[PDB]
Amino acid sequence: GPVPSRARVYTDVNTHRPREYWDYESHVVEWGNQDDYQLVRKLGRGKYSEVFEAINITNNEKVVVKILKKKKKIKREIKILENLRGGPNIITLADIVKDPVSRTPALVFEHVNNTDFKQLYQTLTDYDIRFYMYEILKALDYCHSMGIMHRDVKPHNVMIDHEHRKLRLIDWGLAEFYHPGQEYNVRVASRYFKGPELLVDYQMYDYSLDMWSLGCMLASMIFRKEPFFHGHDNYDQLVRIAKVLGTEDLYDYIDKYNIELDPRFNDILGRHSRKRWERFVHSENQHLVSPEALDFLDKLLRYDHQSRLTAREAMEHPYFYTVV
Ligand SMILES: CC(=O)Nc1cc(Nc2cc(NC3CC3)n3ncc(C#N)c3n2)ccc1N(C)CCN(C)C
Ligand SMILES: [Cl-]
Ligand SMILES: [Cl-]
Repeated sequence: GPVPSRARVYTDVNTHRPREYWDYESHVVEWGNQDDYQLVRKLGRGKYSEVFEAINITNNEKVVVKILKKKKKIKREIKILENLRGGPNIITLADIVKDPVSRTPALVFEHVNNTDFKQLYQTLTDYDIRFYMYEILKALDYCHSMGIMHRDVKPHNVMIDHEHRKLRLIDWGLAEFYHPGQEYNVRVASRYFKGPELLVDYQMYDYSLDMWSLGCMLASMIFRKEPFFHGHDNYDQLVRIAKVLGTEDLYDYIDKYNIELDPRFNDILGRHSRKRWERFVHSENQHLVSPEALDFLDKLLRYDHQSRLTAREAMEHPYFYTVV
């Protein structure tokens, strides 16, 4: 059997809070008025939803409406969003509405004038990345301090209105309350941002999963390679990580937690030395790289979830000296 694990920070936030804080199934929703919103255009779609740009007709403000396609999953997202409302750089849930006849619910968010990261990330300066990384860290330390793991940290879930230097960590639909010893679903986050704990099916993970995901984002931004670890599937995703971090530290990790690796992994992982971060530094990205960026990245991208920086430790890193 695998060795148990608990978060080294905010372990019992949900334990010492009242039942109604984490017990989202008991939360009774007070519905807003659907007729306050006019849908303007489709912005996207997910597995469980469709997203639209809308207008709040009572004040002419732009909003984002997420129309939900499971009752338990709906209440979880709402409770997390309400718990986190007002938190630094956390998307604001402005309203919750429902078709009064069909009962189909929808969440109304504040609008962020985002620039697609495939266009934006190319124009960001060294200072810009440090600033935005510090802003994501504020949201992560906040949600973690409130006993919540985001579990889907990636650039598409980070809205940036660059003109206003405004950042919001969005789509808390995969977010979950942390309870020490709980066995969580490893089928979370986007492939490229999945922590090794998920890829090896280690279910007793915690907030430190978000720090890996953030590490993947930092690497993609300072090295101008999006995504940084580009696997063709979940198995190959771990191979991509092993080709950078090396197999020795991977097998030490599996060994430490007594993880039984899938038979598929053995032959495909092979043997790879740990690469120096400097290897990924080239003429075009060098202006975004510094010894502090590499030391910071190196402390985020650790196989052992218990050895990655916490969001508060990350905010203290010298990489953010000019920002703070
Ligand atoms: C709303 C949400 O939770 N997810 C979401 C938002 C978008 N897109 C946008 C776009 C904008 N602004 C730009 C048009 C200018 N903004 N501004 C604020 C918010 C919020 N919240 C927002 N969302 C697209 C797909 C999705 N999901 C459902 C896809 C799948 N998930 C699992 C990743
Ligand atoms: Cl979705
Ligand atoms: Cl943290």
